[PDB]
Amino acid sequence: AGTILLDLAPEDKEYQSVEEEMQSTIREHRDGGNAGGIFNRYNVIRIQKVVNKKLRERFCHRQKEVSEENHNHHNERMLFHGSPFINAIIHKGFDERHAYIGGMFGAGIYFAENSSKSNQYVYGIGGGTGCPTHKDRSCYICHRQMLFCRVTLGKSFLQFSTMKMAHAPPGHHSVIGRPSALAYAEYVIYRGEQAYPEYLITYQIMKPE
Ligand SMILES: Cn1cc(-c2ccc(-c3nc4c(CO)cccc4c(=O)[nH]3)cc2)cn1
Ligand SMILES: [Zn+2]
Repeated sequence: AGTILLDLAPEDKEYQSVEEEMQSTIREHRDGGNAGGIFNRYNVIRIQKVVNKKLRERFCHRQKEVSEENHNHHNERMLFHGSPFINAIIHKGFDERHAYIGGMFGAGIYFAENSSKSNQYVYGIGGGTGCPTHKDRSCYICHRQMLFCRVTLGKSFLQFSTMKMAHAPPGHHSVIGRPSALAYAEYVIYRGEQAYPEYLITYQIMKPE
């Protein structure tokens, strides 16, 4: 339950890399920016490493189970995640019982390779009502947050179109929605312990001008 957030220095290459994955994976979205807001760059305020003994225990236990079940290859990937429930994720860990039901691959926990895709879910599905303060889906004042996660993919099952499932197919540990049709790739897990909220990114979207 006890989380420790260690601040990474802007001069540390651990921090520089995380910002590089965030900034370099920004892509033009089909909604014209309705959910995330109009922007071309981020203003990264703080990058923190999330430390929780039990969450790391749950994840490492599962990683071992997935590894054994997939020829000793857990197939981990660092993907982004945006959710209005960041606080509960860093303290209580991801919970499949809070799976995005409305998803194209059903009730799973969704991650993106593109940071801009996760930014549309920072304030809820389709950006919700936006920032709690100024009710703006495009707010440039409020500090937003998202996670850059360690995700245990195991044997991924590739899909190209909407296929609703509750759990990953037999013999598989995850679903990947590939851009064929799809705008950007989306990664889906059906178990909370197959993701660890490694990095906590406090940032702002930048008003172009
Ligand atoms: C119960 N509840 C679940 C939610 C919530 C929270 C987060 C997401 C979510 N979805 C993503 C999708 C889905 O297309 C693709 C790619 C990335 C993401 C992502 O970072 N977060 C979805 C839903 C709200 N309330
Ligand atoms: Zn605001």
